[PDB]
Amino acid sequence: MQEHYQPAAIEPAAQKKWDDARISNVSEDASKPKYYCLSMFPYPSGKLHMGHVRNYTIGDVLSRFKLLNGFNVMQPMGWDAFGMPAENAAMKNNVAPAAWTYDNIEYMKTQLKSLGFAVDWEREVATCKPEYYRWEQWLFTKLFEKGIVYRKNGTVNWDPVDQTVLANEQVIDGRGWRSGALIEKREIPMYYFKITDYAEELLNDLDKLEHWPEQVKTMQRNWIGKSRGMTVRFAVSDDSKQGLEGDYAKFLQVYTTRPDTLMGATYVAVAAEHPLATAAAADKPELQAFIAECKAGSVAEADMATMEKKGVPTGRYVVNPLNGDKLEVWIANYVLWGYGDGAVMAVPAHDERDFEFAAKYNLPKKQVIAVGDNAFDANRWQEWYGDKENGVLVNSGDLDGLDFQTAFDAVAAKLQSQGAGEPKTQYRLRDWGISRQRYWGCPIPIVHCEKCGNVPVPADQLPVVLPENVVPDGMGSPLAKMPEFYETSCPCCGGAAKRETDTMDTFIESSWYFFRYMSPKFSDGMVSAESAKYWGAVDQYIGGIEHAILHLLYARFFTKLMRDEGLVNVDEPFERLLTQGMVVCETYYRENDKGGKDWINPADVELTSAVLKADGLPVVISGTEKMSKSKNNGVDPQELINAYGADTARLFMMFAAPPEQSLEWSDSGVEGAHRFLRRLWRTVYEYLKQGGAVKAFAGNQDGLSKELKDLRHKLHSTTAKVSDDYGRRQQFNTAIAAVMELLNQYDKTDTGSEQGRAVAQEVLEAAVRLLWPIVPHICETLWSELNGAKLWEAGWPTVDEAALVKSEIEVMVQVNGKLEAAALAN
Ligand SMILES: CC(C)C[C@H](N)C(=O)NS(=O)(=O)OC[C@H]1O[C@@H](CCn2nnc(-c3ccccc3)n2)[C@H](O)[C@@H]1O
Ligand SMILES: [Mg+2]
Ligand SMILES: [Zn+2]
Repeated sequence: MQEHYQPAAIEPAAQKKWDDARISNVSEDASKPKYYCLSMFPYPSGKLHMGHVRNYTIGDVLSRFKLLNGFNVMQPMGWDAFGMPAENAAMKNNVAPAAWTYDNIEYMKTQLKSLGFAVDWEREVATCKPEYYRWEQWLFTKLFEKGIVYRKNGTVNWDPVDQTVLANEQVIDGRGWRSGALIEKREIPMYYFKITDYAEELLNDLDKLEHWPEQVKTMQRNWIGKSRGMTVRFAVSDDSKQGLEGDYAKFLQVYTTRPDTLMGATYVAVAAEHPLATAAAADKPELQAFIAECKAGSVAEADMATMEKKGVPTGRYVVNPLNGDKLEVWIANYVLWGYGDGAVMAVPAHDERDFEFAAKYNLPKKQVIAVGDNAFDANRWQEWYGDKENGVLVNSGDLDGLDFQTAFDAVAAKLQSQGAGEPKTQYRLRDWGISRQRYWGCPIPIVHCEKCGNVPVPADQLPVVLPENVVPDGMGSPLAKMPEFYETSCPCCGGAAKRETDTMDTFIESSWYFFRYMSPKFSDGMVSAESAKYWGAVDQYIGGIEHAILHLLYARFFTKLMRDEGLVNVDEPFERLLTQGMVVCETYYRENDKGGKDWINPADVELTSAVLKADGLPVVISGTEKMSKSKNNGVDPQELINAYGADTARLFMMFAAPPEQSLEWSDSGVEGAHRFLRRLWRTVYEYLKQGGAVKAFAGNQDGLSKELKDLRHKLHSTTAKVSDDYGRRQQFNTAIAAVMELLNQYDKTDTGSEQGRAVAQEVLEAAVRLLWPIVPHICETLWSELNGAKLWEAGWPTVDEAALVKSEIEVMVQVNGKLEAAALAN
């Protein structure tokens, strides 16, 4: 055994040892209990980042821990390969997106393997291969004929200079983020998943996820946004019917979740596209300008509640069906056409948004709820204004004194008797638009025929292969300019036809890849019935918080779709969910000629102040934030691996912070991780240099010295703490510190005697197995010097209960014939 720890010597050897043994190449074996640990598969962007290493080390810690506990562990990895990055790099470098993608996949795969992740590489998938995306095309056609996928006109943001569609997030003050040109609102046909048909299922099944963080479930419930409210129809006043036709000339219909406050409505608001807005704006230019600005907006959903709420009066009036109050109709920008009736009522006294809106325009506020003897101030919002649990109605005629639920039913009774309303359930959830005007994506398996219509491609003809011999030029979507691709014959009548040229939302590939891992070479379905029955669902899912809403919802949606098709047997894809924190780093900048700042990468800086590691001039040390190319502060994990080895990288990330907490890059912290790995190496080397390995202590410890009994107690309490940290709390930093405390007590214990050597062997054999999930290379190597058995067959260390019992000293007491501090307690 070499005296000094050298990762480059031992890390490749241990990896070949694991690969030769095929410990991570698992099958559907009915003898061993299964464990499916999955980390969110990455985009092949080019090279691993520090967040990748943290995500996939966490998965490897939990996977190796369950492996040592005798589980049949599947930890698969693949490549979420489609998307815009390969298209931009194609436009920048004059390379095909597929070639750029497959080169990145190969390099990053090398990086993942060099980190020693226990991964079943025989189950690797790449979502840009026809062998993969043919099966989401298949599900597309199957759901298309059922109507779960449907085609409909929708509005997109067209950039006329970049000749491409932009999402709301890419529109800055009505202009494209890169082109700077005014974007145009265009109505084009697109395809949608009818996800609202599954809204109640997706909402209620969240209750089954006892091992999900409550914030993720709460974020999903809010996104679905189920409400049990009331449709209410306000009759249009006789003086306000000019320009209206149909039911819009008769009444204004609204949806409210607070029909108990209907007696407090002081005005109503309609969307810009509402017929009342159109009729009132017919001769009022300010209204036309207000309507035009609302239509031209591109507020993203994450920013919808933070935009300033503005409105204009219409001069039109409607009648409250309960009290007869005549309320003026306003056009408001927060009322969205397509949500409900595109019209709301406003109760400023008990809805905070209505309170600020009314305070802005000096609109009336009528208190109709009371909570105890609290004072109501019309000029200052108080939180109890919106209380639904502990309020009684006031100023509401015969509704006074009622609570929320009894007033709800009474108002429903009054409105239904008049025919002016009825209870109604609504959802904020919109249908899922999957059409993308992009090239590097899964082709939509639809053929357009002027005789047969939009026709799904038959199953025999799938996949619709995306041609990889393409270099996008930025003058529109390439597929739309490739007659060799879209010109085809109709599969129904054989006539002249054209393929769909839009590609799928790349969220689709990541909505079912966890099932494909179960049988990634199955050629007769999305996933084989045998593999799905065995692996069931994912036991542990690890990923970033940025996917807590859309990705998880889409994955749960696809799981229920595939279940209804009879392909899988589970209602939920992910049992346990672990969301790991971001990785932050210091930033460095230099002031600019033009009054700006030039951000410098940390690796090109040396501390002392701070100066460049190649030049000699000083730079400015700035704030710490998430590693990104924005402020040029991304630390390359490859340089960390090259400088210290994979175990140091894995150890630092697990020790620096709990997995959910933000991890700050620390040069001294990395050195501390490497120094501990050297200490662990020296501890084993020095132990073996003083007499070699012996049989580890086991059995009755009566007769052991007090010092060695205390070391066994610390040992088996460390094992219990570490097991509870890996399995239950999932806090790996405290598990490392516990092993460090065990090594500290070992260092202070004399283990020179025959029984001392036996206890020392027991300590080190457990310590290397307790740390094997975190730093497997050095633990695999150190274990082989201590014991001949295979580490993974020796299994996770067991807790000796007898090592935790303390020896009593039952003594008798007598005063005047019928430890001295214990008798003082007596
Ligand atoms: C399941 C699907 C939807 C996952 C999807 N393919 C994805 O997010 N793929 S991904 O590759 O973006 O991330 C995969 C997982 O790794 C963690 C950290 C990733 N990361 N850290 N830093 C960086 C980075 C920073 C600057 C520039 C470039 C990269 N990216 C994420 O939270 C995910 O859980
Ligand atoms: Mg359960
Ligand atoms: Zn046809």
